[PDB]
Amino acid sequence: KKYSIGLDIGTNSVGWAVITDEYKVPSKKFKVLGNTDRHSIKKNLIGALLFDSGETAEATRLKRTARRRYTRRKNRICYLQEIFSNEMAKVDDSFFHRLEESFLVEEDKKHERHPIFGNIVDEVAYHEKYPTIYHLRKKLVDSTDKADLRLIYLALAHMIKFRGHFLIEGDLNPDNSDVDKLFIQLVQTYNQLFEENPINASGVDAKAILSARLSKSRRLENLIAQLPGEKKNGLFGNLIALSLGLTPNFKSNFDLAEDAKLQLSKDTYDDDLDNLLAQIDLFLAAKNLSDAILLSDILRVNTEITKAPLSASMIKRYDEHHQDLTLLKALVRQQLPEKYKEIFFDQSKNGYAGYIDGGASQEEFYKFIKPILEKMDGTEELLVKLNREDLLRKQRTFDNGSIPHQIHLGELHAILRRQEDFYPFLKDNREKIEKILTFRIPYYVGPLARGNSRFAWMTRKSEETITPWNFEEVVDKGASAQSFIERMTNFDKNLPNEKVLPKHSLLYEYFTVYNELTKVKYVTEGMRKPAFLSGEQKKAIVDLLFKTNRKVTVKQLKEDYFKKIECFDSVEISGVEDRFNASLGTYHDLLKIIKDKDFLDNEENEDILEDIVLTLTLFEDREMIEERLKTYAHLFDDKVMKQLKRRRYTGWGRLSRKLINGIRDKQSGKTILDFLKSDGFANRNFMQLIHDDSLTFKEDIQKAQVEHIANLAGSPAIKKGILQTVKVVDELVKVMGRHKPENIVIEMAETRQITKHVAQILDSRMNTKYDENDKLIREVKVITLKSKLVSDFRKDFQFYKVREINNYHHAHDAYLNAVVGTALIKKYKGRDFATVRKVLSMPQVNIVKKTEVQTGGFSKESILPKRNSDKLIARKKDWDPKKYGGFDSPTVAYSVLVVAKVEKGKSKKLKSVKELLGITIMERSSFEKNPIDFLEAKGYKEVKKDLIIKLPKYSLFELENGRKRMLASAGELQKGNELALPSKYVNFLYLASHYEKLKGSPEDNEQKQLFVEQHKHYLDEIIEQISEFSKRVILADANLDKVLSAYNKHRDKPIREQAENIIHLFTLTNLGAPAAFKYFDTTIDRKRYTSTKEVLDATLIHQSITGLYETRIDLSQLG
RNA sequence: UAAAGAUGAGACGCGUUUUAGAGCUAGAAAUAGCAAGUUAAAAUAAGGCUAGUCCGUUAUCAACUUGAAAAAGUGGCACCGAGUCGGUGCUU
DNA sequence: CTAATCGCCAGCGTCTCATCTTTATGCGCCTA
DNA sequence: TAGGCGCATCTGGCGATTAG
Repeated sequence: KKYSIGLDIGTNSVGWAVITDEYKVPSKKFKVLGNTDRHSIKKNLIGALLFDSGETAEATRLKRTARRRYTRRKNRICYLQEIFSNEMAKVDDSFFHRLEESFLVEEDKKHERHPIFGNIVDEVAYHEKYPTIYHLRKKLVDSTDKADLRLIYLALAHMIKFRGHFLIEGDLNPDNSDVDKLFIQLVQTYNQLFEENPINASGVDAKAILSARLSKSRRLENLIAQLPGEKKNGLFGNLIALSLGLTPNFKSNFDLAEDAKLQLSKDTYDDDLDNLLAQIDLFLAAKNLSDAILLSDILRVNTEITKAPLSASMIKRYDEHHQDLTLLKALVRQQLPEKYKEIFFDQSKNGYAGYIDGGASQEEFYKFIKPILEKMDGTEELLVKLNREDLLRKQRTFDNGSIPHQIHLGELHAILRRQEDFYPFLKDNREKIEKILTFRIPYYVGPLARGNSRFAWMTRKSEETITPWNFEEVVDKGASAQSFIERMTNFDKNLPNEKVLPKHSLLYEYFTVYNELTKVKYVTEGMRKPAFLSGEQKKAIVDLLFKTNRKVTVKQLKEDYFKKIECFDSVEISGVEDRFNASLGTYHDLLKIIKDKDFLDNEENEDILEDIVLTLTLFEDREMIEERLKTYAHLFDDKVMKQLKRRRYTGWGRLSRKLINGIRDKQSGKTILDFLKSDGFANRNFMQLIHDDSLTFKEDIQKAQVEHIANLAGSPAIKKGILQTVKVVDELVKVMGRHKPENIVIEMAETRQITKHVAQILDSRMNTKYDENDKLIREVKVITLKSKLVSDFRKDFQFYKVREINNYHHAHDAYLNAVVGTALIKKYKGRDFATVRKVLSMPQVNIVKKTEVQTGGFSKESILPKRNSDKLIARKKDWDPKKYGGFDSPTVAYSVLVVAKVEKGKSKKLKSVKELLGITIMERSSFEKNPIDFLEAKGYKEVKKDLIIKLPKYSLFELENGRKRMLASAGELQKGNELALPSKYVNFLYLASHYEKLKGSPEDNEQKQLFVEQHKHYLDEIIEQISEFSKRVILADANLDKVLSAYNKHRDKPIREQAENIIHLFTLTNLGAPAAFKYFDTTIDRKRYTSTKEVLDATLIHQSITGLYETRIDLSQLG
């Protein structure tokens, strides 16, 4: 048949050959279908398939989580409104209506332009009293008097929208800033309780607090400098545990059980405090100090006369910026003229022009402003502020990101406690408002769907809508967490219907250690062949050794077993090594927590113990572990539960319950574990037992073992090439008669990657035969091959290639993969070389660009300012493009050809027209079901439905003199022709590019140097070839003469310095989008084909995925 | 073995757009001189219904047939030749 | 006057949690 | 003998411009 096929899968291109008759490229005759009277097309069987790269789901997941966050925030505001409505409907009119209707202009607005009150005098009075919301915040904290419901609503709404980073567990007191002056008190309390009175430096407390804050990695040296005398505990990390937190875990001075390794500020810190206090101070004020340092890091209030230090700090920022601005305004206008307009009265330049109503930022403003005040007198008073980057500060910036929800929590609680006397309506909802602050959906629950979504898994205990106040009542948290863990854990491959066991469970880990110890054998001095341990001595080992010491087999069970066999020592062991692998760590952990070993060794309650390990391996949070352990609280409450809940396990296994102890053999009545315990004189392991001869374990395995195989990870770009290659082979088998190919060769898209499993799909499809001994034979081979062979063959036999000329190189790589792969097989190098030279020279290579309907975002994301243009598209249907707009430049999906009548001019007499029209992504579905209505609504009339042709991206057109174009946009054309550059220029041009690098160490340097020196006329001949090809198919005469002028002048550096730049003229000639390029000093701008009108009267081509079957439509006949 | 990604789940801080923050003085304006600037509301793919505190940017893509559809179909041969596929003979 | 040319512009940084797969090691083994 | 299994160790859009 000589149907040896080949392939070269890639990220953006898949190549293919079809046969290797005489290990040569074949040629074959095909006919076409369509209006053209041609049928004698004799093609090659070589081709390449180019396509866009496959994108990952990371960006899509990011936008999905973003819109989920947005709608949850809107629902939080809606809950806020639901609480406030019953009194705001009586205190105000259309309040939330006018807050929702703030986008619209005064013509579209229905109530009032002013969003807060609805009056102008009250608005300006409110703004002059409070220039910033934080002034109102401080007023509602320190007022001690009743205020307006609208203002307190704005305060709570501000905190609910802008909430906090949610990273600190526990609580922080808002008034814990005077305790920052009690750091000396804390250290002196530690001194008086200690028995050496350690010394300290007074007045350095705040200085050392900011010094250690700046010295994040030099905190050791900072603590050594701040604490004199004894500093071993400070260098160990005790003082950093007091101030910053116990980031390390090393022991400083012990004194609390084994070591002081408890968490500083977390959910487990309170539980770990009981264990530290059991072996018992300084921690009580150390926690307050840890609050104080983080408070003073971000909230700088020197004297505590307020309970709202965030608002106090923002007021200080406002006052500093105002005072220093009115200093600079009076200084610059009196010292430096001719700049005042540029800094103060500009908008489109950096400085204070762009810092307020322009697009400039803080860094650009600082960089602009430094030379301005670097040269005047009375300076450096602001350069010192500039060096600390707190010059002319604004409040709402990036720096207020570390703001704690604990501070907003206690701050809102402070306002509610202050104001609850005056308003009894919202006193009763204080706890649920506080919940609305603190409500988060846990990460193990997921979206609150009903199974229609492909992402949610949560199980509802009760059927009701989910609110923050009924979350624990409606949602069953334990089953939801179990499903969350189980939906992403793999199944066991032997039987895919059951879940696998945890890595550190009793039965599982016991089977691992039993599988090792059954393989552990003993050798005799009499009989040379060692016999397996077996007997009841397998039982005797584990209870006497493994149930007593953690990791008994670390060069230690050896001497322990030698003492056991001290009279049996004529018989010696033949174990794997001195240190074994498995252990009874879970056994000994729960042993050291438990006080009863009888039931544990009784090996009967392992059903209970499996659930015991299951909860600790599955779940994380202490309370939600606790509720599941409450079933055994009838006996495990007092002396177990205090220590067992602190233990947690991490790790999942690969075997399952049903396989390991469910399936037993009827001839013996014993399961696999009992087979390992009492297998007889011959002990078979897991692999030997499951696939043993005359064993019924294989029949039950095959009973349950009998497009979805593509999910093999390896990025979501490679899978596109895999499926395209499968489709290409599937469609090629149809073309080449109906016979099955000889063999398949596939390329790299390490050998352990997705390619090995990708070959198996080709096996499963091609070697499809009867299971009984017909699929046992392999009619066809599928081969994957290492790239070093084809690269060395490339360097050996002079088939070089630069990637910048043409896309024929993809198909030639696929061809060379097939040739060398088949060449290794036929003899178990040849006469091929002249034939392969001929093959790579050939001008007809079936290059197709995969026509694809575009999907993705509708348009650009930036919201542009309003303008009098039709390019802008309304952001929402409610709004208007020219009024607000901002969304322009949409991405089209595909084009269509249409012929119809249309009216134009003042005559209103109708003319006929034939057009190409592009459809956008946003309107595609509207086109599909309403084409006849959609094009008539868009402007045509009396349209003929049967003449409409759909045209995706990269639709191919053919014009006069063999000129082809591809259509990417609606009306922008891309180059469709390829430069069939002969091999004489390529062989020269590679060696010219390699004039000084990799020209051949074994005296191959000199010959290749003189070859390109003596063939320098090839430079001129390539310029003529590019020129002739460009005048015929490219039509780039202006850029061509520009290039010719640059080529003629740049000849003083004529050896290979042309050649690297000559590679850049091929950027003009390649297929696809035109690209700008540089040629020596001159830079050549791209020329863009807008004239889509010429393809209306051209010939349209439809091509198969391999390109061998074509369909041509003559658009002149349709006109 | 640490990194490395690849998947889902829960949260922050900016940015943009429109709107609200009464501009004054002398001049026909031409404009000129002058105060002033730090904040807030709404939206954050149009939208879809199953009306969920859910879904909407990943992956799927030649025409001509029969299928409402999953799909199943669909168009001879060999030598001699190369400028983006031609010549000739067998052949039915 | 309506169609080619030229220059410019494209939404962003941090946290927390889980699973699985890979650069590279064996031990006990097995099927084709 | 290869292949598997269990456990660990940038390129289309758009406004301003020129111009055939």
